Amino acid sequence: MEDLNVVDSINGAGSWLVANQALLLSYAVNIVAALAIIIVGLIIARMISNAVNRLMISRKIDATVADFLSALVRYGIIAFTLIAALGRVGVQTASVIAVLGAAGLAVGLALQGSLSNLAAGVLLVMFRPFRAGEYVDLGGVAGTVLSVQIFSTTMRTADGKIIVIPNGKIIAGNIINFSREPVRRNEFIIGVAYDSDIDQVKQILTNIIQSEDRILKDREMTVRLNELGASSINFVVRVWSNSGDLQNVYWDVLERIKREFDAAGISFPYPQMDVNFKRV
Amino acid sequence: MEDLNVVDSINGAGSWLVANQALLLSYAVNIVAALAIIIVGLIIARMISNAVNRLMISRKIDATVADFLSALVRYGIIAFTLIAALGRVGVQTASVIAVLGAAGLAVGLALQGSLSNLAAGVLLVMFRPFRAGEYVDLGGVAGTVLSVQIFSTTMRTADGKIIVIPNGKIIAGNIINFSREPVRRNEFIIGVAYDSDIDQVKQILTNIIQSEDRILKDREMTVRLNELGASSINFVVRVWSNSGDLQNVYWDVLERIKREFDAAGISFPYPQMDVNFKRV
Amino acid sequence: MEDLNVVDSINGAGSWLVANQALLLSYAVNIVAALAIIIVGLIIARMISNAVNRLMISRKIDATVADFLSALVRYGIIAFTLIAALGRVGVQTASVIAVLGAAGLAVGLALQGSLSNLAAGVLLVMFRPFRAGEYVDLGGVAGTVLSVQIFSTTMRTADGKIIVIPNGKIIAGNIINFSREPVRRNEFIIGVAYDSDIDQVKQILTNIIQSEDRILKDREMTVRLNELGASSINFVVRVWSNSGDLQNVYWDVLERIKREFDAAGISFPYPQMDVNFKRV
Amino acid sequence: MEDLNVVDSINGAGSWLVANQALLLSYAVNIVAALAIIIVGLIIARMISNAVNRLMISRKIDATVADFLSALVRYGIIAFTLIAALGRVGVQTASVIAVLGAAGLAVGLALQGSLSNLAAGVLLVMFRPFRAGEYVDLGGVAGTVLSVQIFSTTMRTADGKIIVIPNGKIIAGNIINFSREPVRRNEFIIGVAYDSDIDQVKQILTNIIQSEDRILKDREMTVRLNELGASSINFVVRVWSNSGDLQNVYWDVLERIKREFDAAGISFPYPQMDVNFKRV
Amino acid sequence: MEDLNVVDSINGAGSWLVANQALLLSYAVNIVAALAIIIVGLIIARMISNAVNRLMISRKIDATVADFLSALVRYGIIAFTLIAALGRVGVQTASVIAVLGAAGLAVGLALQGSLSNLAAGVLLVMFRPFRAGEYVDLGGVAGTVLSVQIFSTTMRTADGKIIVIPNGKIIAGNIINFSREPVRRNEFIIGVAYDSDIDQVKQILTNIIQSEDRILKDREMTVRLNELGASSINFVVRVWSNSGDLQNVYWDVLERIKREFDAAGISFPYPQMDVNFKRV
Amino acid sequence: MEDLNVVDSINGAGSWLVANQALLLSYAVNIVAALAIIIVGLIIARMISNAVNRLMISRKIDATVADFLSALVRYGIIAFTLIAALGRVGVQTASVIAVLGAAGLAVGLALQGSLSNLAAGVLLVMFRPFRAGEYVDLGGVAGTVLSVQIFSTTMRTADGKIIVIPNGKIIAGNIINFSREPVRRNEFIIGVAYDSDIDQVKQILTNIIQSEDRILKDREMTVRLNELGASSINFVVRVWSNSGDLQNVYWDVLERIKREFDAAGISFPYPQMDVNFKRV
Amino acid sequence: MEDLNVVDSINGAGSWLVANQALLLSYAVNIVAALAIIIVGLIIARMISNAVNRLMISRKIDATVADFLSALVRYGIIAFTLIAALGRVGVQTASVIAVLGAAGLAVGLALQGSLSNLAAGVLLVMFRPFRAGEYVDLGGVAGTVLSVQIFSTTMRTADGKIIVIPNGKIIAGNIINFSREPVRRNEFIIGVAYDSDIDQVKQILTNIIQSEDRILKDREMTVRLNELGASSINFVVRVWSNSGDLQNVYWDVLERIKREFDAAGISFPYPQMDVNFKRV
Ligand SMILES: CCCCCCCC/C=C/CCCCCCCC(=O)O[C@@H](COC(=O)CCCCCCCCCCCCCCC)COP(=O)([O-])OCC[N+](C)(C)C
Ligand SMILES: CCCCCCCCCCCCCCCC
Ligand SMILES: CCCCCCCCCCCCCCCC
Repeated sequence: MEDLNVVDSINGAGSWLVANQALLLSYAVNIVAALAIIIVGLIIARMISNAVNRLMISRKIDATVADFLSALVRYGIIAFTLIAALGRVGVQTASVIAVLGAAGLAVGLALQGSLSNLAAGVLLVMFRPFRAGEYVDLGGVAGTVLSVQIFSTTMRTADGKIIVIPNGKIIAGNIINFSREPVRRNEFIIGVAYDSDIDQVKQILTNIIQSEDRILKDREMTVRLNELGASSINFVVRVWSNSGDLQNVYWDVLERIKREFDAAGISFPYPQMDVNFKRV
Repeated sequence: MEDLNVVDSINGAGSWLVANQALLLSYAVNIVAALAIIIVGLIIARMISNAVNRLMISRKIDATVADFLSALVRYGIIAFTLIAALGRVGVQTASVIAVLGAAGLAVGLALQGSLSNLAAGVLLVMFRPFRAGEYVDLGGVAGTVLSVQIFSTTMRTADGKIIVIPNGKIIAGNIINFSREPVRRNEFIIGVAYDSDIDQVKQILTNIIQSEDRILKDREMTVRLNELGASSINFVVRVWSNSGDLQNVYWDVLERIKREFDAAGISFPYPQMDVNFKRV
Repeated sequence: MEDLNVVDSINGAGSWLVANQALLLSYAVNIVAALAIIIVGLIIARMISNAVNRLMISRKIDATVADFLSALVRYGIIAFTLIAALGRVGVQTASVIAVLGAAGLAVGLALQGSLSNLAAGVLLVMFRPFRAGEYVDLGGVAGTVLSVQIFSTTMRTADGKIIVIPNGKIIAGNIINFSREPVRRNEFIIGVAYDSDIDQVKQILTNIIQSEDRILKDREMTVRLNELGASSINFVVRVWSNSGDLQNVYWDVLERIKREFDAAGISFPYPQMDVNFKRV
Repeated sequence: MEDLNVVDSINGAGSWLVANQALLLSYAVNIVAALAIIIVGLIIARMISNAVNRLMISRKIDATVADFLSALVRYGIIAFTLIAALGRVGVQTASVIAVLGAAGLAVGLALQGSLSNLAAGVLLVMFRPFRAGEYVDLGGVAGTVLSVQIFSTTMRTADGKIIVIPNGKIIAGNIINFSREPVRRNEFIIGVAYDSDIDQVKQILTNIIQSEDRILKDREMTVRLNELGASSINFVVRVWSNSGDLQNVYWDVLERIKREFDAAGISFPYPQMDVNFKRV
Repeated sequence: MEDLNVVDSINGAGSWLVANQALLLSYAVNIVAALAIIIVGLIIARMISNAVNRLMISRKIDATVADFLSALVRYGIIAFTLIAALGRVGVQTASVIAVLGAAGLAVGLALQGSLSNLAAGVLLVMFRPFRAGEYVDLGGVAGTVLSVQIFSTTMRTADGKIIVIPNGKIIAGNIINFSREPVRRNEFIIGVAYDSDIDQVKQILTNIIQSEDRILKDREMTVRLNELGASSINFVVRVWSNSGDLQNVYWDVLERIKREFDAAGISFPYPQMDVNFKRV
Repeated sequence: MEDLNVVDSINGAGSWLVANQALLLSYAVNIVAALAIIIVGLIIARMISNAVNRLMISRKIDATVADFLSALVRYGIIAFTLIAALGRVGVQTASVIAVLGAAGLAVGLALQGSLSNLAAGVLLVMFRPFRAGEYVDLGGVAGTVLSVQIFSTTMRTADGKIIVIPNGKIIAGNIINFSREPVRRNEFIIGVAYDSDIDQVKQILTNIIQSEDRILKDREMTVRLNELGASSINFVVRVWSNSGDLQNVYWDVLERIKREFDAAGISFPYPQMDVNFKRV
Repeated sequence: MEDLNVVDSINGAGSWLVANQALLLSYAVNIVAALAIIIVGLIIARMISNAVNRLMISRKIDATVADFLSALVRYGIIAFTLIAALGRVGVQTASVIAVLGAAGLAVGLALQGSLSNLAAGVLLVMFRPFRAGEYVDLGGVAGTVLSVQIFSTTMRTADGKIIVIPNGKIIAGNIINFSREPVRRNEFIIGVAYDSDIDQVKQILTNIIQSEDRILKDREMTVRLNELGASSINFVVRVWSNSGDLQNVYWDVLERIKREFDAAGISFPYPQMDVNFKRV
């Protein structure tokens, strides 16, 4: 029992190697496994770091951002290696992994702003509330869609502007649509003076909305007195047309109204006001 | 004791195999179990990845999204396999699973935006605050419902537009309804000049709302002076009718009012203003 | 020592079965317990799945939703069985249960939108801020309550509309009430011209509010000049009445005011304006 | 060694009972402890369930809610018993308690809406920002408090309405008060014409606010030209009075102003406007 | 070996007490330690409960709230004792402490509403953005501070009202101040007619702001044409004065302006309007 | 057995060193490992603290902030060392690391406000919704971008002001753009009197928009009556031009309109009003 | 074997001390280590409490707050000591540390309101979006900065008021600046009558903006008809100047405009209105 005579006291049948080689070899495999973990983590960090820098230099990137992310991944793998080795050698790594988990939860609550956009993009792809050429209205901005991507949706406004809008923002609102339904409805409102005959007005409006051709006849065509107003009675007029003709139908019916009324004698009224004069 | 004479020092009755075969076999089963876990995880990842790609190619999908999700599931199973093998061989995997849990919590807080819509859809299906043809009002947008799905509700507005609205957004508001109650109430407001006799006005309005037929008589029929205003006294008129007749009753009573008043002599007043003239 | 001679090397007194049967039997009970867990979880999943599908087919449900939830419960029990068996056989299931807990927290943060409504319904039931027939005002919508349920409250608006409103939304606002207090107060506001005598006006208003009978006399009855205005001085009038008579008292007093003032000579004024004329 | 000869192979000095009775008895105490846990949890669930149903049937409750909560508590204790027994017998219950903790966190984030009200009620009780009869203003609603409870505060508005307002909502706003300070200040604003003498106006207003008696004299009494306006110069008037006299002081001073000005010659001006006439 | 012959089967050299007294004594110390924990927790709960009820009966409290909190603390210590004893005897208490932690997190997310106010009060005490007599403006409410406490800040409004405002609400806004800076600036705006000479106006305003004495002369004194308006050109006037004189300087300069302009001939203009007359 | 005779009682074959040297050496390696951890953590804290202070003194920093962060890192490493040593010696460090994790989660929820900006900056760099010279509109503020950094985006407003805007704020809104699309559209609105001939107006506007050269002819050119208004009928005019010419095209067409209309006879109308005169 | 004969039954070769001294000494070191932990925690709590009270009495503090925080730290260390001792003696401290972690998370979610301000202050120091004397605009409040501290930013408004604004509030908004860019742009808007010649107006404005000297000539100088309005056509005028001259340039150009136009004959128009007279 050489190690028994080298340093430790005998104290009588104290053959500590025969009953301690298990623990000694446990320490040995601990330090050797620590070495192996360190060296393997080192070489794997090098390999994966250069590999990601390569496979990122191909696609559109920035140089400083590339170096930043590559070194970030390198240091992350290095930190995992170091923590694993510390745990393997005997140090209670509970605190370092507790603060590591706190930091990870922080990063997650940070990325939450964009992971939502990614998920919403996936859902808009799989459910298809609209296609590329579809003319839509996403939360107050209306214009022909141009493309749907993973993080955002590009749509050209009717004035030529190009709006990039994030997906997570539109999936949480009313996705109105305009090319889904083929036939839609216009709504004129024609305030006239209070002395105008109602029969004549309704006759004129019915003749006008009958003479038209893009106006669908197999549906409702309303010409009713809708409201007694401050200076004028308002007539509502509702007619249906295809999604294509809508605006031109509006303009044509509107100019025909402007001509027919002035031909008949019906008068659009200026804002009226009654004054009671009294000198002082 | 061959292994005793090969490398390790004797130190006297140091028969380390006889008292260490347990730990040696523990290491052996550790590495073998690691092998088995790796190979089984590999083949299971392959099988399940091709199976999900198949069973997704049937339904409506996108090719790149299909590949993305299939490879995602493959790599997820691979990562679980790798972590399990690391833990089985002896590496403290606490840190890697801590950051994994952080990432999972991040993904959960991301999907929270749509899981809510899914749950709200389930609840609207099971409780039925409205059916398909039901004409409803969900948070400021009113129109005939068309369908109720897992993630959204489609309803055709009265103008033909088709609004897709998420479920989680309507279950958190007042779900007004219009075809639930069969009989509803109109409310006219008729401002008249300040010199008009009140008895004559109430007589006329009562005659009008008695002559009608779609007006339910077994309920309240109110014609009362409601408010002394800036240029006119306002009369409120409340009558009940079935949900179908409502709008036509409104229009008919309104035109009858417009005719009867002008027949009698009652005058709707223009906005009045009194001026005190004084030259300078 | 048969197993000693079959495969493993002797190395001298290496009787590995005599000192390893404990670990061998540990492995044996591990695999057998895994088998038992799998089979028991299978049969229990089948039984409970068919039982829940039965006990749900009775109440009002949807077929696809029934199948969805039944298969969901089946797969949940199956997953718990599989994880338990993996843990029992020797695989470190820490990562799979970490991501499982992340998913569970996600589902909880999702259901948070409706669990709140459930709890608020419980509280409104146990505390009773209003009963069925009680006429209330819950956050800007006023109308007779119809029923109080676990998830929502139905109340018929004064116009016949039926509003379904979630509980969690009303318990976080001012629950005004109207049938709790038997006696309430009206408030007229009568702007008169600037030259009218104040004594005459207050005399007239006091005579009017004394002649009435539904007006409680044992409380305050206010007729005071309240404000010098742009074209008129405003008199406030406050009187008390039972919750039933309130509106009819309002209408009757209002018409009596309109008659008495025009009988006396007091004049409600049109919006006045003084102009300084100067030709150019 | 009977059990040695019954089933297990000898393999030489393989006396597995002598060296395995510890583990056998461990299994035995495991299953027996499982039995004891199950039976004790059963009887305790029964006892506590009937006890809570009894002690809840006394106070104001609902029958279905009583049964719901009693069965809820029963099943909760049963689930805890089952999980404890599973853990005691050898099944890794990590996953079931992980999802249980997820569900518990969900329920907590749900109850968060009302636990806050409970805590705020405790704080309003212990700090006393107002008492029962105190006339307060809690976030835009002003009226005499009636009672303060654990979850809400009842206050009768000045119009007789009874508002129930949650505690957690008022502790997060400005708790204005009106009976805390005994003496408060009024503020008149008297726009007069642009040609009126300032000395005469200030003399009149000072005489008026000196003749009064409820107006505290030992404090500031302001009559200053405050603003040159569009059609009138505005005088501010600030006087102090006890919290009781405030409104009557306001009304009396206001009528005295209306009388004194018309006696003197000062003129309240109608909205003025200068027009430049030009024929076309 | 008495216990060997009493119940358990011999099976040959099965001396189970000699090799099981360790586990038997483990069970013994388990049950005895459980007893000790229960009794000690009981007596400590009694002592601490009566002690807290005593030391709370001194300060201002409510009786029912005192009993509530004392029994709450008692039951909390009792629950901790019970859980500790269960864990000590052998029951896996993981689930009960999981739901306990869920409940604790719920209570924490509840108290979050007031812990913030406590912390903000600490910070306002240690940093002193204002003192007791300091006249401040905390988020739209301006008035002399009266006291700063742990949970709220009391400040008497300029009208005598006493506002209690929570600390956590003011530390998250702009803490304007008025007695910190000794000298401040007024700003008049004097719209005059469009035909008035600019030199005369600037001369008059400069004479006025030079004649004053509380107006600091060593700083800027601005009289510039600031804006061409709808009916008048506006002159800005900026002068500096001590925080005390500010309001009286304003009133005095304003009345001096009103007198000097009317003495000179400059005319404040009524709202002008040009009309184009045309008979029909 | 010296240690057997020194202090501990014999009690018969109680050779406690021979059977306790394992535990004694466990204690020894515990205290020695604690020493090593303390000294290594000390020297590493010193080295890394001075190294970070050096490598931070180079870049732009503040002295007190440098010392603050260096001492912060030093104390952090010291605390981790202390906790590791406590765990290694035998103290249950569960509570200290629990509160440490609570503090870490607090710091993470604090930094969440800026980590989001960092991530959004990364995304704007990698996706490039705009470049340096690109003239954009980020959430209501429009102006030429100047640079894009890790935390903020600098853009010079059209008035010369320089706005620093955080990244996390713009990635959550509509990133409008103006130099992406080369050709855009103007929109004039020309209200004319009600008696003007429509044919003449449309002829004039068409001649004007044909005479121009920067107006793209291969696209739509709209001159339609768009709306009957209160005092005027409005004509819409839509023309396309390159992003460069847009504003000058607007100004030139506008002045040409102003000249051509006044040349023809078309009259822009003043706000009209009809008055009903009646003496009192 | 004395302890064998004292209390425990023999049962045959039941030498429980020889085979139980390990566990007895484990209990002994448990209780002794508990003692040591208690006494060391006591003395360390005393030392650190008096030390922090001393090192806080130096800097500006409050007495009651000092005692509060010192006793808080004392009791915190005492609680950690007690929990450590309980764990060391054998009590399962899982529940107490679970509720402790819940409380810690509560305190963290409380301090989150101010930790954010601290971090934002660090970032504003290190990035320097503005310096001390820099005149900035932070979220709607504009004025010369006075100092930047760890928790707040002090800036003197242009009227002398001193606003304390928290850092976390400004780092989340548009940090406009005014002394960063040396040269900025004014923008006049001069509505003139509809009959004024455009050539004369543009000539006059160009002469005016050429005669000036602080107006940078090497940049754009715009005088264009910008809008046809209700009663006037508006001319925009854009000129550049150094950040210093800006306001004086504005005032001087404005007065020069007012003089030159009135010299030429151009007329600023009063709000126009056309009336259609008709007697009744
Ligand atoms: C999405 C899911 C991703 C999951 C990622 C990975 C998925 C890939 C899965 C891979 C699982 C298969 C790999 C083998 C398992 C490791 C063997 C082992 O642990 O040895 C251990 C013992 O166990 C034994 O010694 C005997 C075990 C025989 C294994 C062969 C039967 C597999 C039973 C299949 C059962 C159903 C499997 C269902 C599969 C679908 C080593 O000895 P020990 O130290 O005493 O062990 C401690 C045990 N203890 C903790 C209880 C104390
Ligand atoms: C008994 C063998 C395994 C012992 C180690 C288990 C460590 C588990 C750590 C889990 C950490 C989860 C952090 C989640 C953060 C959101
Ligand atoms: C006793 C055998 C199992 C010991 C290991 C159990 C580890 C459990 C880890 C649970 C981690 C949950 C993280 C949740 C994050 C949202």
